[PDB]
Amino acid sequence: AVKHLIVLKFKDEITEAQKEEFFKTYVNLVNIIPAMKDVYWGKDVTQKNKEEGYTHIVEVTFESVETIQDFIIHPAHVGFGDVYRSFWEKLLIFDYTPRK
Amino acid sequence: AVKHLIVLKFKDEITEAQKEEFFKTYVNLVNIIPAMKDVYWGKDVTQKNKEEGYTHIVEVTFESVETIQDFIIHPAHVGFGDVYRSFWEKLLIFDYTPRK
Repeated sequence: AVKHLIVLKFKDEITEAQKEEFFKTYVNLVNIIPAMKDVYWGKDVTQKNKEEGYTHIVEVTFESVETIQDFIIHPAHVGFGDVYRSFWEKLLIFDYTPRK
Repeated sequence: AVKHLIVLKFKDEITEAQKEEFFKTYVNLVNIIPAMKDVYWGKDVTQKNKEEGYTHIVEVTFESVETIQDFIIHPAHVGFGDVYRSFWEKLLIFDYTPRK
């Protein structure tokens, strides 16, 4: 498996319904992009470094290196980013192969 | 289940043998915790985190937030920190319940 992980902070003006919209729309990409095997999001409860801002995590899982790239440049994923970038103040992106 | 997510940047001077030891030992560490369900680590291949610079991810699955908090002050985890904290330039920790 391979993973696409994002860590973000919303802009202060974003409403709670709009945060719900953000995650519901992202999660729904599994119904649009065949390459997506699983998707989860979460809100951090620990807040170890409040000064760093980040509050939420989204993790997407794929079968292989081939399918994740198909996801990255899918028009629906690109479109999501181009529109909903307006929602975040800070973003970290990771693409990687889980290992132990 | 709850995810314990670590995001880090190693100091520039840290060697590849040092990074190998770091992750081998952290995986050994979480395996002594009965509450641990899964662990993986990964190195980002995308490298779009700019000035932030985070390169590596560790994700541990635990039964509960309580088992995480106990884990954090367990002397083996405190000891891991004592020995290896000089390895990382930046580190973020998040704990969250995956949802869809």
